[PDB]
Amino acid sequence: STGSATTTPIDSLDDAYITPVQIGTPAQTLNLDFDTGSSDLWVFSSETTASEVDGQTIYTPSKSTTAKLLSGATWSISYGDGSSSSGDVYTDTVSVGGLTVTGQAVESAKKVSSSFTEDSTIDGLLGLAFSTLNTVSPTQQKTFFDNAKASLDSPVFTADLGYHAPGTYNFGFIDTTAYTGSITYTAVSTKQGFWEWTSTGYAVGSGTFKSTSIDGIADTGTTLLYLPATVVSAYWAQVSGAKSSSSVGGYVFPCSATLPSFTFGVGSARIVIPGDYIDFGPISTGSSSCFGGIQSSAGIGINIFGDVALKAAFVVFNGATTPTLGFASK
Repeated sequence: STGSATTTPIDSLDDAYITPVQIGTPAQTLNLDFDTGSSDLWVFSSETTASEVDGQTIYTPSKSTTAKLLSGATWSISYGDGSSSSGDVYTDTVSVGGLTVTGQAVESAKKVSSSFTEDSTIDGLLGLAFSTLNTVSPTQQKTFFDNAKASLDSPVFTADLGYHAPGTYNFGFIDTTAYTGSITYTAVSTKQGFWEWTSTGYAVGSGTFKSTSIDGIADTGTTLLYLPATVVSAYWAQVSGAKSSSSVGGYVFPCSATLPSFTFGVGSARIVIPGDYIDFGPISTGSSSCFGGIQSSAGIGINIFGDVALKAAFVVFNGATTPTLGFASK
């Protein structure tokens, strides 16, 4: 079996991407944030504190003839940006782009933090990291991908995120028409539960490539590209007027700047992030100071190849016995 679903930026900045997901019988369609950096499928629901729901579409398990309460099961998660959510668990039928899993754990929010409430376009998350990170207690649950793996034509899913435009998540097959040249595969460590790999280095604009190992995670659920302070300083040093602002919380630059591209290495291959991808607009409405899309990972504890990087590539998440990551230009 295979599945294919269109993923869409939630706003003009590509702050995140939502993908429609069918839950329950009859189908309830929710727009979820597919997140290769986490492993919970959780949804706004009929159980969510009323004051914490504002515009999201909710999952009502009492209206699904296939929903079953997973007795005694709870969940609670906190994300790298300080947001959090928690609740109870049902199992139900979940379909993505024509691909169906029966008995998928659907984590029903009783509580969400303000940032989720404030984001009316995101109805929940669909985690695609390794099931070892799933927060369900006392019995950990498997991800949608993990549940579907055995039935897929090939044990893979691919992320093809768009720059200011729709893109695609495919399950079970590689669309050879969706990229240019070849896919370069690179090793993955699952030891922290992530799609963790090592980039072979970087270049800034038309500058020479620096060979250097950068360990980080492929994370569709993170907006920006977070890299070591040395790398990030080397990048922003090529932008006149750019500076790291404590008050704003990162590198800012004059909105009148033309940004250089950023290249990262995948083995001997190179992915070029166009400079326009690195512009995340005014720090506040009407400001002429713009927020940069490449930021320091210092104090995160890990480097994060988020959407800024991934959207410049066709990315294969290979869930074979020994998982690997593949990157192609597009």
